[PDB]
Amino acid sequence: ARLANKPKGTIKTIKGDDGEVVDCVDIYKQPAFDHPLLKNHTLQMQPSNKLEQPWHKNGECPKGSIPIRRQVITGLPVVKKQFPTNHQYAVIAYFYGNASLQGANATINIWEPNLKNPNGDFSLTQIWISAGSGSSLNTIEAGWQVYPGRTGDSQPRFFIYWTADGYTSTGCYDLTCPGFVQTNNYYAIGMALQPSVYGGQQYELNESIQRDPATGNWWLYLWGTVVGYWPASIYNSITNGADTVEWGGEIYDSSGTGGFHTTTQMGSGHFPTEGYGKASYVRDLQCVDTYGNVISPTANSFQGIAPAPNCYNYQFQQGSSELYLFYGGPGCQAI
Ligand SMILES: *[C@@H]1O[C@H](CO)[C@@H](O[C@@H]2O[C@H](CO)[C@@H](O)[C@H](O)[C@H]2NC(C)=O)[C@H](O)[C@H]1NC(C)=O
Ligand SMILES: *[C@@H]1O[C@H](CO[C@@H]2O[C@@H](C)[C@@H](O)[C@@H](O)[C@@H]2O)[C@@H](O)[C@H](O)[C@H]1NC(C)=O
Repeated sequence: ARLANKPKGTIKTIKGDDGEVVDCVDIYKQPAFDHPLLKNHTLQMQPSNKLEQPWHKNGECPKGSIPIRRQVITGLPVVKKQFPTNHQYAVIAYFYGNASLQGANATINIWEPNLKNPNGDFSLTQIWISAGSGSSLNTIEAGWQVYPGRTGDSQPRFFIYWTADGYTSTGCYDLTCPGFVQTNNYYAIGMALQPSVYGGQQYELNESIQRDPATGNWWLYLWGTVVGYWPASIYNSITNGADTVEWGGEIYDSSGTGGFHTTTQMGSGHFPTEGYGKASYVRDLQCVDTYGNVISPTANSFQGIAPAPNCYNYQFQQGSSELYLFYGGPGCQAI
């Protein structure tokens, strides 16, 4: 494992005790401003405990800068992002009739699923917010991922993603390409999250994505705090709202069994029927309509996507104040 070079505009570099490196980059020289479509530079400074990270022990970024995690170059290939082959899913999808949804929430249970082939596999849980299809598919993505080939280790790490052309030539993870504009001075994207304990303490990643009606910029909130936004100018299909929201798990099987014969885990590595504390969940399954109303779709309003149900699957758990989606599994033992 090697560290990438400092990005331009770095005013200070902070080294964490565990080997993490953070570059405090001038908020006006952050990668987003190198995007050809973001020549309209006007930085929307603001929309019209859980975010504190351990690296703060060794320093803070000065005012006017943002913390950017230093990329780790492992020498291993990072596979192309794919909409819900060696990818497997346990996902639910809410399909609106037109691209007018103004936001969506996801409160995702955090785990450290085990990978059978850690140098090539990944396991994630996220939200997908999208509009359009094929070459005009636009996405807004946030969740946690275990991907040693990309991140350098096996911890679940917060990530963002986007594309404006169905992953053909636009988009990337976190701030590794120009796109997402970060406004938050203390929260670095790409850092580890605390995993839940089987039969014990549960940890959650609350994320809320909201389109600003005045600018069209899509703001990201983590546990109610602003992180930054996906500018409307990098998109086409989703500039006025989204037509689809999906939630759930995904694995990538580098062993080539199509995700049908690997014990790489999704969620907690336990099937949904094990329930709270044992199987991973997604709650706050909510979206926002054009009038600003929060929609909480019922279980029968979603389409399920679970192509290897003997390995990874999902189950709704109803009867509580809100719908829970339990998802994931241990995978299927190799034959
Ligand atoms: C669920 O989504 C709603 C709608 O976006 C969120 O509510 C908004 O929260 C922002 C601040 O984060 C306020 O400016 C808006 O006025 C709120 N709107 C409404 C209708 O309440 C809500 O915070 C999200 N909840 C969770 C748990 O993520
Ligand atoms: C835009 O779409 C709105 C929502 O669509 C309806 O509800 C979703 C959940 C799907 O089941 C979809 O098939 C339904 O049609 C409509 O309420 C609204 O009228 C639409 N707006 C216009 C101008 O057509």
